[PDB]
Amino acid sequence: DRYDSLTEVEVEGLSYLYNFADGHAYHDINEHYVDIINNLQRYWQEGKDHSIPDMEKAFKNQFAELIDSSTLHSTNHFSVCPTASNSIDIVAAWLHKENKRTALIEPAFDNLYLLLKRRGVDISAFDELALKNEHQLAQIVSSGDIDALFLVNPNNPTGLEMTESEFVYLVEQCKAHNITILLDRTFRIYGKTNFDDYQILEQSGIDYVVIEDTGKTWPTQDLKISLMVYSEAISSTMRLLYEEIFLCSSNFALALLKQFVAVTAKFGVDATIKNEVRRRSETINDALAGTGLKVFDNDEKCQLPLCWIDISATGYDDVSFAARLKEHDIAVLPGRFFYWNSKSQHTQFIRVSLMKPDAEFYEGIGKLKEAVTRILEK
Amino acid sequence: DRYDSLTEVEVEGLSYLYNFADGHAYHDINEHYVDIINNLQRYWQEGKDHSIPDMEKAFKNQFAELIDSSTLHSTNHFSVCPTASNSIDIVAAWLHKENKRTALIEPAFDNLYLLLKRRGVDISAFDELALKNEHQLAQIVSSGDIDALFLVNPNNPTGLEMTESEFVYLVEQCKAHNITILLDRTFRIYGKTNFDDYQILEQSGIDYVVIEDTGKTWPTQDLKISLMVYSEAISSTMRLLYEEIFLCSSNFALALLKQFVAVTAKFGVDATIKNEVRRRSETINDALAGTGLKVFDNDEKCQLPLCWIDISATGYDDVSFAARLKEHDIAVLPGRFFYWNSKSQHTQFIRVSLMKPDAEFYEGIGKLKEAVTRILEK
Repeated sequence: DRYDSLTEVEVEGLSYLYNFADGHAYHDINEHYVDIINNLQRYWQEGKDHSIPDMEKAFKNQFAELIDSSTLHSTNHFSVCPTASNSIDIVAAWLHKENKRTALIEPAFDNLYLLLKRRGVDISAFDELALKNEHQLAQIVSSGDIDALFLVNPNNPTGLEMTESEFVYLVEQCKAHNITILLDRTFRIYGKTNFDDYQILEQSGIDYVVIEDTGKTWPTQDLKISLMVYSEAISSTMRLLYEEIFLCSSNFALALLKQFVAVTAKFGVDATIKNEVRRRSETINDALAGTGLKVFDNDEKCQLPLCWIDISATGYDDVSFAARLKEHDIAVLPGRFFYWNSKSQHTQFIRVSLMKPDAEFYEGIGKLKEAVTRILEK
Repeated sequence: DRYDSLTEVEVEGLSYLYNFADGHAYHDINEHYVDIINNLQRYWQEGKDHSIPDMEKAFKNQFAELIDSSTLHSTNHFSVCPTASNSIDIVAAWLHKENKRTALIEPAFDNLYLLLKRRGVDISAFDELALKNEHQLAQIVSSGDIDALFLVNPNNPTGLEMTESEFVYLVEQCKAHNITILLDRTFRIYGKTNFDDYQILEQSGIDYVVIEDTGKTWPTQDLKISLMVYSEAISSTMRLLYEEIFLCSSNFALALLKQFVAVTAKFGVDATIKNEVRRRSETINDALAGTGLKVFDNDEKCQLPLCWIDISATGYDDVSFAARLKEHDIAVLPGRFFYWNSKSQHTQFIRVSLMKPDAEFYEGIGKLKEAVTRILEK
C-alpha cells in the first residue's frame, strides 16, 4: 500500500486509458520530423559509416549549433549516456567519491533525490526561489555547510527559469566559496531564454557538470541521448566513473537524434516544438477554467510540456484526488513527491503531462473536465 | 602510466584502424537480418502501437521461446534495462543494500568488479574452475564468509561453461547455505549447452538474479536490451532499485531486438550466429599457427566471439605486446585486467575480439599476422 515515488505512479499509469503521469515525449511525429522516420535507414547507415568518437562529437556540435554555444562546440570534456538519469547517477557517484556536501533544489523530480541518496551523498534541501533572490542565495552559499549545488534549470514542475543576470550571479557566488554547480538542463529547449550558459560556466573557472536530455523534447520512443559536459579539472575522474558503466552510447541513436536536433535548428523551436506545446497548454487551461482547480502560472515562468495544478479548492489531497480520477481511467501525478524533503507540507498539487499521443491527449482532456465536474458535483 | 580499466583500453582502441579491443557486436548485417533493416519503419510502428508493459513481455517471451524456457515465459518478475552493465549496477546496489558479502568469479570482465566495488559491496574472489570441481565449490559455499555468488556463464574470456550437472550441483550447494546466485548470461547464445537454467533456479526456491544481453550477440550499434530476471522473494526491492533510474527501456529498441531474436529462432543459432563465429575463429587460429602465440583452447570450453591468446613465447608481457601492436595500428586488450584480484600473476595473455565490421576484421587479421611475424623477427 502507498506510493514511494513518482516513477511508481508513472509505471501504474502506463495501464490507464488516459495516462497523464510520466512527462516523457510521446506525442506524434509532426510534419517537420516525418522525413526522419521515412528515412530511418539513412541514420542506421550514418551510424554504421562513422566512428564512435566522431559520432559523439558530431551530435554534440549539432546541439551546440542549435543552442548557439561556441563554448560547447569547442569543449572535448564530455560523455554520452543513453539516459539523463544515468548522467545524474554518475554525478551522484562523483559527488560521493569527492565527499561533497550537496544542496539539492526543491522542488525536484524525486529520482534526483533518490539517486543522490542511494549513492550516499550528504544532502540538504535548498529553495528553488533562492535562484531569483540574491540575498537568499548568498546566505546559502556562504554558510559553510555545502560544497556543491545541484540545480534543475528550468525547474520541473514549476517552470522556474533563470535569467542571464541570475545565472551570472549564481555562478559568481559559487566561485567565491569553491562550490561545484550541477545543472540539469533537461527542459532547456522550452526556456524563453537565449544566452550561453556554457560560456558563463567556462569563463568562470568553477567545477561543473551540465546534463542535457532529448527525452522530454523529441518523441523517439525513449530512444534517448544525454550529453554530460563537465569542467576540465574534474574531467579525468568523471570519465573514469562513466567508463565503469559505459563504453559508449548507440551510434544509431546519436545519428537519429542528431537529425531531430538539426531539423529543429532549421525550422526553429516554435514551428517544431513550442507551438504545439502552447496549444496543448491552452486546451487544458480552458478545460479547467471555472472548475476550482487553479493552474499554476506566473509572469516569469517558461511553459514546460507539463501542467502544475492546485486542487486545494477541491478539498482533496493529491493522492486522494488522483485515486478518484483513476476511477475515470485518468492517471495524473500527485505532486507531494516533488517536495522530496517536505512531502507532508505540499499535498495540494497534481501534475498533468502534455506530450502524449495526440488523440489520447485531446480526447483525454475532455474526459478530464467531465471527470472533474462529476467528482465535484458529488 | 598504468591503465585504469579495460574500458580505457577499449576507448583508446576506438581510434585505431584495426580495433580488436572491445567485444561488442559490430559485424555486418547478414542475409537473414537485412530484411529487418529494410523494415525499420515496421518496428518503429510496432513500438508506437503497443504499450510499454506489453512490449516488455513480448520481448521477454520471444527470448523465452528462443532459449526454450517455460519458466522464463511464465514469470513476471523482471525488468528491462538499456544495457547489461545497468542491470549489473542495480544488482550491485541490491547486494550493498542487503549487506551481502559477494564472491565474484575470477577471471571476469573487470567492470563487474569495478561496479560492485563502487557500490560498496564486500567482494571476495573465487576461481572460475571451482564451478567444475565439486569439492572446491563446497569449501567456498560452506565457508560462512559469503552470502552471494556472482557468476558469468559462459565466462569471459575463457569460454568456461557449466554443464547441466555442474549447474544443478551449484544451485543445490547455494540453497544449502542460503546463498543468492547472480548469473551474468551475456554470452548465453554462444554456449554449447541447452538446458533450462531458469527452471532449475525457480524450483530450487533460492534467491537469484539472471542478466541477459543482446550486445555481444546481435549487431545493433549498441542499441541494446538487457533482461534482468529475479526471484519472487527479492522482486519488490529489485524493482524499487530499478525504478530509481529507469521508467522503462525503449519500445522501439524492444520491437527491433525482438525481431532479431525471432529471426535467430526461425533460421537457427548456427545459421545466424555461430557459423560466422566459427569462420572468424578459424581465421585467427590459422593466422597465428606456428607463431609462438598459443590460442587458449580446451575440450570443455564454448566458442566465444573472442580469442584468448597466450603470448608467453614472445617474451613480452600483455601490455608491452599490446603497445607494440598499436604501432602497427592494431588494438588488442591486455589480459591481466580480467584477473582482477591477481593481475600481476597473469600478464601473459591478450584478447582479440572477433565480431568487428567484416572488411576491417579479415584485413586486420592479415595485418595482425604480418605484425606478429615482423615483431618476432627481432
